[PDB]
Amino acid sequence: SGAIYVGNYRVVNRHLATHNDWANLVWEDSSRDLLVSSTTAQGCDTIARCDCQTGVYYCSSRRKHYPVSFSKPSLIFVEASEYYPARYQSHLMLAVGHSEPGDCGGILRCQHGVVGIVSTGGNGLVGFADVRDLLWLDEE
Ligand SMILES: Cn1nc(C(=O)NCCc2cocn2)c2ccccc2c1=O
Ligand SMILES: [Zn+2]
Repeated sequence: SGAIYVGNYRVVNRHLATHNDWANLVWEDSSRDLLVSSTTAQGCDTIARCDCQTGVYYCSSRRKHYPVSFSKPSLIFVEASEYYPARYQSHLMLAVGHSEPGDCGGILRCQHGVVGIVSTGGNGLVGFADVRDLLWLDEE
């Protein structure tokens, strides 16, 4: 699990969104595994606006924060899971590292702020849904 809180927005994995998140929906994209909902309280996170390829992510199945190199966001084939059939997932960044399904929501960050959240895994690679192109998260 995990979320990003920026301004009056909550960013979560689409597959883990709650009924309140759907009732207060702002934007969602199934092909990205992302959902943003509105909040009453202001958040404290900053979204990175950069093209960094190194940062650190939180891995709950290890209780550890790992420094990693990751690929730029791309369209990649992802095998079927408990939440989606096999399909192409867009805006997905990959790194060599450990992850398990319950690690989804773990934040990847660079020196500029939040890069994305854990979304996929397999083949010894952890995939992260990019949020740096969602410029509207910084305003209203
Ligand atoms: C972070 N992580 N997640 C998943 C997963 O089930 N993601 C659900 C969301 C999803 C996106 O595209 C397909 N399913 C997974 C699946 C098998 C093996 C490892 C992992 C893993 O490390
Ligand atoms: Zn950066």
